Amino acid sequence: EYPTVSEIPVGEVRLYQIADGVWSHIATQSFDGAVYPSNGLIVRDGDELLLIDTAWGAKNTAALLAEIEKQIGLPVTRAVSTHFHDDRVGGVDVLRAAGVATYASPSTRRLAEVEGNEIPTHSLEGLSSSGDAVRFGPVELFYPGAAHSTDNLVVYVPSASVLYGGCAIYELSRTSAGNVADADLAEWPTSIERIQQHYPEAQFVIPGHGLPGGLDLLKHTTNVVKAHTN
Ligand SMILES: O=C(O)c1cccc2c1C(=O)N(Cc1c(F)cccc1Cl)C2
Ligand SMILES: [Zn+2]
Ligand SMILES: [Zn+2]
Repeated sequence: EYPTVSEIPVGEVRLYQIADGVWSHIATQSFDGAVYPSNGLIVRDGDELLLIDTAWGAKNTAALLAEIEKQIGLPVTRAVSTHFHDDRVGGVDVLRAAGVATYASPSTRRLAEVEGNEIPTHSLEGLSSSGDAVRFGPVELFYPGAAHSTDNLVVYVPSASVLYGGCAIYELSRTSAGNVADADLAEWPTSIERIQQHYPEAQFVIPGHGLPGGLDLLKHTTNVVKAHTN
């Protein structure tokens, strides 16, 4: 069973096998007077691992690295953060200290700095216009356009048909819009249309927070966003 928020103490990290060579990582953090769960991705990259997103802070990200070593035992050599919020970049300094080369788009890096969050080291080229895609080892990085944030990226693992939607995609049980302070509500449905057009064969869809599903999460998110606007 996919681990839920009440099952993970703050400071612990779980790994969940999605497909051969693909895991999600699940952590929890104090936020908005509560504790929330948060997902990232781990993808086998030959003899190394590619990490998608931190585990929401330095302490959790240290626990993530320890759990990866215990359960997988291959080195994390690169990480990509999919937008500038702290659930995506908080912990990049720990990753760097562990030998991980950390990456994000130039926009994400600038936005993180202004927000006071940690800053991935390296800039990803080729992702500045909506619909841009680039290969990054065993994944494709895709910029669908503004949605939950202006900089949000999605990640596709072609060998496993896994679409990591990040925070632009809501889990099914989230039926009202969450944090829209950094969102583009008018563009978000169109950005989801771009994701659907690009990845119609996705078999697993991972949201930034909560339970994985399938491509049904895309239409669900569109419906939630539009209901907020209407
Ligand atoms: O999108 C959501 O509604 C959502 C749901 C669960 C958890 C989070 C968000 C969200 O927007 N986070 C960003 C954030 C923030 F906005 C302010 C301070 C710190 C941070 Cl990590 C965290
Ligand atoms: Zn966010
Ligand atoms: Zn988020």
